[PDB]
Amino acid sequence: SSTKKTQLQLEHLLLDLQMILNGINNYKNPKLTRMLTFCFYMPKKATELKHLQCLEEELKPLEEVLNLARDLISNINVIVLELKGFMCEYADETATIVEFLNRWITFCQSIISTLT
Ligand SMILES: *SCCCNC(=O)[C@H](C)NC(=O)CNC(=O)[C@H](NC(=N)N)C1CCCCC1
Repeated sequence: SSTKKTQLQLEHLLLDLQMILNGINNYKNPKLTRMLTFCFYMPKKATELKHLQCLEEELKPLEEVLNLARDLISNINVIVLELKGFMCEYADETATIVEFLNRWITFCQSIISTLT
């Protein structure tokens, strides 16, 4: 019931990020070009729960980029705090919101695989 809960917490996180990615790729979004000009930071390594601190630190720019077009941001925040309860090392190369979301979706799938 503890491992399952953790798994469910990650599943919601995964889905939340996907919903953001979907709303950005919707042809109804009139600000995709502007959104892509935003710069996001990515962790050098992303293989451990504690690395979610790196995601948490970016929720602000995340909210701002989406606001260009939240109930989801807050949901992510809650999950993240539940998973990691660490000093992040970020890569030099910044990423677009699309790359940023992909990377974390991939991180979620990885961790979910591990604890199943
Ligand atoms: S590389 C910045 C390109 C110029 N555009 C912006 O600054 C726009 C308005 N906002 C963003 O790109 C959002 N990203 C951030 O706020 C960045 N911080 C984090 N990702 N944590 C900072 C942008 C400004 C330079 C330092 C990073």
